[PDB]
Amino acid sequence: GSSGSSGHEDFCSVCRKSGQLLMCDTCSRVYHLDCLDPPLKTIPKGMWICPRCQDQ
Ligand SMILES: [Zn+2]
Ligand SMILES: [Zn+2]
Repeated sequence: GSSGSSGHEDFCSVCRKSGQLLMCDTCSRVYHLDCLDPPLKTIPKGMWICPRCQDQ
């Protein structure tokens, strides 16, 4: 067989769809650009961090 495992996900953690997803520079989670909190639009310049990390 095979491990069949990966470090980071490959699906939105809000709507769960296919396509390009953002990556966090800390944890191992992915979030769309419109499915954020707060929501995003363009490429968030500078070290970006998901709202799940900044929060407890
Ligand atoms: Zn989404
Ligand atoms: Zn994170």
